[PDB]
Amino acid sequence: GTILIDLSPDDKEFQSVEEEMQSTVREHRDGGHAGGIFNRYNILKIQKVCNKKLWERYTHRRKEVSEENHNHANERMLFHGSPFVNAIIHKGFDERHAYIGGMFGAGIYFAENSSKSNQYVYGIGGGTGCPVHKDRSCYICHRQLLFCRVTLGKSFLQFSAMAHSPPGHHSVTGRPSVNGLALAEYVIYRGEQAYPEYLITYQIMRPE
Ligand SMILES: CC(C)c1ccc([C@@H]2NC(=O)c3cccnc3N2)cc1
Ligand SMILES: [Zn+2]
Repeated sequence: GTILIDLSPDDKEFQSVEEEMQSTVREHRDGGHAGGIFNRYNILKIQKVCNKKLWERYTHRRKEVSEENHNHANERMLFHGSPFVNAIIHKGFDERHAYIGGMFGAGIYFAENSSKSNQYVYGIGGGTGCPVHKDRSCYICHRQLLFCRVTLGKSFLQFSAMAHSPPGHHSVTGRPSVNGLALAEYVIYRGEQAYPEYLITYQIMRPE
């Protein structure tokens, strides 16, 4: 049921999404081990992901959450990188897309920082890198990220140095307490609380 619609680079929708992508690159404590060494991306394509059934599933859940949290779904747009991006855009998020050993338990992880999601495009810790060159810092192979609509509801705040939501909460907010320049990461425990709205195809760029 999924169809992908190409946005034109001249479209302001493309531009606002590219700007979120580029502006949220940061340095990582691994020096680029997992995701590569870059300060910016070459964006190749931005597609809108259209799936009626996955959208209605998302909105039905969003309304329930909102009703449990003073009419506030606490909806964000957040990045997600995963080797399962093609399954996600066709079938939706589910338990198979959870990070079982994640620091906030077994849920689905999202990032404010695009470069943080980029670390997971080829697997946990970057896996073995790009399929073609086995290079976690490949400047040639095309990567994909999702920019997702995510319902957080009442989010448990965990300051930081498929399972269930903590009782009374709809998600977890991992807030970096040590690196004051890292943005938050978020965990949801039901796939119905995220819709994979934009599929972004890109390359990381070698610093000049
Ligand atoms: C299911 C496995 C392979 C998996 C997929 C995706 C991630 C995940 N992707 C993110 O974009 C992300 C963002 C912030 C923190 N952790 C993340 N991991 C973790 C584990
Ligand atoms: Zn490659």
